[PDB]
Amino acid sequence: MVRIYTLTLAPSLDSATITPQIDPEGKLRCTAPVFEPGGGGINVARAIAHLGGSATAIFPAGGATGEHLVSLLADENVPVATVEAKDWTRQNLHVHVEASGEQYRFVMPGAALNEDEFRQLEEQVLEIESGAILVISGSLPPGVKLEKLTQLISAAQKQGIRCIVDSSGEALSAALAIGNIELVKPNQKELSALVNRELTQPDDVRKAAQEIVNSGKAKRVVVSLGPQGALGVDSENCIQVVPPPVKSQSTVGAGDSMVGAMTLKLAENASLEEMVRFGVAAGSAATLRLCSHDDTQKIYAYLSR
Amino acid sequence: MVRIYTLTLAPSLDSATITPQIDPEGKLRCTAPVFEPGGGGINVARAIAHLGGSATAIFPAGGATGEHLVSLLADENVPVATVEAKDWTRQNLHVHVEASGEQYRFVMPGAALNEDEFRQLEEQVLEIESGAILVISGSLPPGVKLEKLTQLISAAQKQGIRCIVDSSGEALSAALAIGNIELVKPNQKELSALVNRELTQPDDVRKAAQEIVNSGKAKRVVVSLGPQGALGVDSENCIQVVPPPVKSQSTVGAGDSMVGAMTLKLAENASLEEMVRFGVAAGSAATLNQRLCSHDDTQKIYAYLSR
Amino acid sequence: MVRIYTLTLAPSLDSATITPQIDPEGKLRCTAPVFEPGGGGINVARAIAHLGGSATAIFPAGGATGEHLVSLLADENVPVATVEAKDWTRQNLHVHVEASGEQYRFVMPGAALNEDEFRQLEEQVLEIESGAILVISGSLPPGVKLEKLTQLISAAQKQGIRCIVDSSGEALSAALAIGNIELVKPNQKELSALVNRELTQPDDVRKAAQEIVNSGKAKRVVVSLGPQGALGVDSENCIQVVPPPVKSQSTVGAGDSMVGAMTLKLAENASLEEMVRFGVAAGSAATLRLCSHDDTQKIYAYLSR
Amino acid sequence: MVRIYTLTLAPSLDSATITPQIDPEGKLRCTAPVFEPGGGGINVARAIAHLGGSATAIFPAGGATGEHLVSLLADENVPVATVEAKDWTRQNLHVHVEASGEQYRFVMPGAALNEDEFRQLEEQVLEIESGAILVISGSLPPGVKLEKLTQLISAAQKQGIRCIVDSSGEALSAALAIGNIELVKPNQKELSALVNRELTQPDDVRKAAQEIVNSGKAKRVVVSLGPQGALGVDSENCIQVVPPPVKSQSTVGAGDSMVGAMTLKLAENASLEEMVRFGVAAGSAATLNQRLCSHDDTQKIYAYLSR
Ligand SMILES: Nc1ncnc2c1ncn2[C@@H]1O[C@H](COP(=O)(O)OP(=O)(O)OP(=O)(O)O)[C@@H](O)[C@H]1O
Ligand SMILES: Nc1ncnc2c1ncn2[C@@H]1O[C@H](COP(=O)(O)OP(=O)(O)OP(=O)(O)O)[C@@H](O)[C@H]1O
Ligand SMILES: Nc1ncnc2c1ncn2[C@@H]1O[C@H](COP(=O)(O)OP(=O)(O)OP(=O)(O)O)[C@@H](O)[C@H]1O
Ligand SMILES: Nc1ncnc2c1ncn2[C@@H]1O[C@H](COP(=O)(O)OP(=O)(O)OP(=O)(O)O)[C@@H](O)[C@H]1O
Ligand SMILES: [Mg+2]
Ligand SMILES: [Mg+2]
Ligand SMILES: [Mg+2]
Ligand SMILES: [Mg+2]
Ligand SMILES: [Mg+2]
Ligand SMILES: [Mg+2]
Ligand SMILES: [Mg+2]
Ligand SMILES: [Mg+2]
Repeated sequence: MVRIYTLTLAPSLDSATITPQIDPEGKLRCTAPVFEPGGGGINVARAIAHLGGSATAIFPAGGATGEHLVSLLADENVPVATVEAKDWTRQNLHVHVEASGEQYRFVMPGAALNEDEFRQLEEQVLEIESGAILVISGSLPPGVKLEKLTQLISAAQKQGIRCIVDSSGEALSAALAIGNIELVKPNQKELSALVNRELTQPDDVRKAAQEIVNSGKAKRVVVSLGPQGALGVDSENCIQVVPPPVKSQSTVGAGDSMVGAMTLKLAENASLEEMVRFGVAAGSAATLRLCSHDDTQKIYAYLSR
Repeated sequence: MVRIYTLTLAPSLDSATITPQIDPEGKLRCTAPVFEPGGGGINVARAIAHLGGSATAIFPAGGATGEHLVSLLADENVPVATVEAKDWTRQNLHVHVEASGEQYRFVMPGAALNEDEFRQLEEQVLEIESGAILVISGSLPPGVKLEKLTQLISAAQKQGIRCIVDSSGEALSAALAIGNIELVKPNQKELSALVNRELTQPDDVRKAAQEIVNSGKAKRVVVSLGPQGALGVDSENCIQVVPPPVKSQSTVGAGDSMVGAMTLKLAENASLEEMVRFGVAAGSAATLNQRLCSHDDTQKIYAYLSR
Repeated sequence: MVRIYTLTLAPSLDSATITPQIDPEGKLRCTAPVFEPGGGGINVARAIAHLGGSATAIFPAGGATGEHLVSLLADENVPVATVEAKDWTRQNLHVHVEASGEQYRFVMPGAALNEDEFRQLEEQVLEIESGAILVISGSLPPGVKLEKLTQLISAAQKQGIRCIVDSSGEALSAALAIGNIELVKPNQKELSALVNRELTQPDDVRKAAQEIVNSGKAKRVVVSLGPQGALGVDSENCIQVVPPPVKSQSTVGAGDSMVGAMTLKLAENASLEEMVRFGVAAGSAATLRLCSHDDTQKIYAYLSR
Repeated sequence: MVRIYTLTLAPSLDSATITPQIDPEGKLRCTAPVFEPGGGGINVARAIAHLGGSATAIFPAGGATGEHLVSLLADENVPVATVEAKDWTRQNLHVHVEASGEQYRFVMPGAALNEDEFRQLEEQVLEIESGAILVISGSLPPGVKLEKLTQLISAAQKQGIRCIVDSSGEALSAALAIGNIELVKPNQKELSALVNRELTQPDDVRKAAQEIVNSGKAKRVVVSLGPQGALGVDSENCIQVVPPPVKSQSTVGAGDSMVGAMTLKLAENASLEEMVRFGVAAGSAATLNQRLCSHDDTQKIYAYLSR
């Protein structure tokens, strides 16, 4: 198996707090927050650790929040490589409401990155050995032009770095601009936005995914379909894998868990079918903070029936 | 093709209205109601009509609301057979909230049936010829014992009427009490209650469905799974059908549409696979717009599922 | 004291039901409804009965719902005079949500009235003896043109019937069109709509109310101000009465209770001050289905300190 | 006019953001935060500035967030006196929901203060000269004993600093423990808890307020009543002031504005009536827009109340 790294341009120190009620106008008294590592590539790395593998998380860190984010990851035994940033690591807020048992997630943009920090992030990435896998996951923070994302991925690819991309909107297009991307995991929304047309017909998602493979923009496209699972596309195969008929308790961390699972499968040179199954297994395991090894194992064995 | 009848012991004259915002305390000013046919078996009969089929809807009807329910179905070319009830046909409320674009459905019990009005309904049911299909769908209204429902199904079965059941709670249990139902469509919640245990493992739903078949309660169990489609089970077969990757705009009224589709397939003696696929096609067709499934959407999805 | 009658052009059989949760999309299973008399003039009459007086409620009734509405009022010992209508008496739905303890009120328009029923309603009103008081309260149902409301009030007034009006929007203007109205109780919204300008300045409400008295459109204008009470205006006096600093548990039935109280005071030829105080007392008592005699008494004694 | 100082043991760097809709489960995408000064005594000092007065805000500040809180107040010409804390200044979240136009405020505890950082804050407080006014407003942060707050008020009083208190829970009780507070502004909830009983009768709030005065805990009790205005109580007087019949757009941050107004009146030795009227004027001025009271709106309302 090859080495795995992730990149999170917009990391977060996520604070989880509780309040009895949610209602407008008044003050909602919240408990003192419990902190946790936030960000796409970061969660992908944590999911990989849950699933037994190892992934180095690359990201910018600033202020005492950044230091706290780095310290959480140390406690969870996830390797990191950071560049210090001027703007302090931002905080997303997850609020649990007692009276309903429900969660609310307020996701702000990440901290800003100036030209210089991005170049430091690029230097760190180009340190990755050839053949190794890099998962670029999450949104694009303020201060980064889309052309700079494209240049990073080209640069990485020019020296044998295998690139996996999970992102949104123009950031996704910027990633696929150069092409030869190893793996992309848009959900439905991200797919419709990337292709710029509504996906209203039964075969629309498949045709759109197949187009991306055929145009060479990506070697593999896995479209995640929430409860319906995921549809995966090669130059060779096309496959849909549906999760077990089991009730979902939350949505949090499904995408990143799936991406981590599929990354571990890609690194192991598994078949397209193995990869999507393991991805759906981990994605759905997370819906039962992320995916556990035993839950993923159970679901993967069932799909592998 | 055999004849198809549906039974709705608790029909409804539902009102669809629009209000700008939803919030407690204040008066929520609602637009003039737009009336629509309500009830399980009624909507199964409406879906069958849309799918180019035909089914006679048997239901009680009382008062000006009863008359408007009947007249609504007349305008839809849905054949009916009604019994006049003393208590007025009830009205559930469907509220569209402009601000969020959301819909709320407030579902109240059906009007009461006295024992005479029930007797007339069973009499209409027992006029159905042997070999024809009867779909019993929806909740049980006040004034009817559970035993009355079981006795009705036993009597109909005794004269060769093939029964399809869609219900919940204690009513679903009692429909399955004497067994030999042709087809039941529980969702995940209804299957769990029916079998009286948690379905949390990957293979539980399938096993729960098979258990109902092996016990003789039903020849066919199709567990509907919302966006995950459906898991259909036979004495010989088991198939899951997943709908196409198209997002849904609503959930009303997907269960009834599916049941309408599968009843039609049953009337055609189609294989289990075709029944379930056509079920998912119609159900998912109904989710495509915020009343039921249409012929063309269903055909489109079914052809995709059959490819 | 003179005799009191009310008129409700848009009556309602209100059904109150309970559900554990309120949420979009799914089916909200509601208990079998508990029915209660709905409509402005109807509630005004019930409030008058609670406060010891007697008021005859005039309204159209149709279908089994109308019959049920009539039967509820019989049980509460409120006199009625009905005309039978073709369109069945409509049902507004009040939903109590267990998980929050909150109420939601869905108010549809009343049943339609054709030309003929309205004339029957007019005939019933013109049967009222001269000098007696008629409270016209509530919204205008489908099938009634605003000119017909105006004609009814003129007709009533032409033969000594004392008219009190509580309504909304154009219906309110239609009422004041003829002028010499005994008493109007707009709230803030209704006042701003009646006068057609935003009431943004401190003295705006008073000036607007005073204008109506001075123009002769109404002998008395009481603007209700929710928790701030009510501001009442004569040709002579101008007075604001504020409720006791007591927490409010619900809003339901505040306006109608206030109007009933003030009607009883008007019938007793009380001063403007007595009238508004008793109105605020009953209005606020209701916020603690309507106003109780003891609660109103308590608050009225406090205001009368 | 004497000098005015405020104390905020739990200041905040609050972020105001906008999201289209609010609902559980999904990610609620929020716009880039817009930062604003948070904290009781800070906002009292900001309101005083708006009202054309001057007050020095004493508070702890840590990290880049602390620096931005300080810089925000600099841009507002609010004099400050800060103590550097180790733990970073916290951030509450204010969320504007476009769909409904509503605002949600998620209010978390202030950053911790160690005993040394508290010592420095008291040292800054005790540099205030006799006869000057100190407003202690807001919650108590972690790491501070209730006794530390009481000792601070006793020490300040001992050297002639006139103290105004706005707080809640156990902190408010302890501020009133040694008595002789110049002015406390509880709302209805805070008054009820403070006196530890239900205020349900018409005359209860007034009696509760008078009880606090007669006990010596405070010379002036002004109970704020939301839209009903305020009930101010003295050893000699009692006055309720109701705001004008103008609807409010927000409730943020009406309490602090009122306190700022009344502090200014106290510094002018105005009668109780003028203090309360000016209090309601500023408080209600702040409710006129969705940050605090403005000079012109306050003047307008006060002139109306004084007519
Ligand atoms: N409601 C659900 N029930 C069962 N499995 C689910 C459910 N939602 C997501 N999953 C599993 O997680 C995988 C990824 O989730 P999803 O399709 O929603 O991608 P995503 O939207 O990018 O996730 P995220 O919103 O966290 O970034 C799915 O393929 C599926 O296997
Ligand atoms: N969110 C969805 N996305 C795609 N298809 C759906 C969705 N929800 C329902 N369907 C289709 O409709 C069929 C029946 O719906 P469902 O599984 O929710 O049964 P149900 O709960 O009895 O419906 P109902 O609440 O109307 O009685 C499903 O099998 C599926 O084919
Ligand atoms: N929140 C409250 N707290 C104390 N008293 C209240 C409150 N709301 C209403 N009242 C009392 O009830 C009286 C009438 O209520 P209001 O001003 O809201 O008129 P309204 O809006 O026409 O009532 P409704 O919405 O029921 O038709 C007020 O003058 C006041 O005395
Ligand atoms: N809804 C309103 N309408 C008119 N004026 C208001 C309203 N709410 C508050 N005010 C004004 O602001 C003053 C203080 O507000 P309030 O009574 O709610 O105290 P508070 O609860 O401590 O405020 P805060 O929650 O900001 O600490 C009130 O006395 C009143 O003058
Ligand atoms: Mg408040
Ligand atoms: Mg999603
Ligand atoms: Mg994702
Ligand atoms: Mg169903
Ligand atoms: Mg359902
Ligand atoms: Mg109102
Ligand atoms: Mg009213
Ligand atoms: Mg306060």
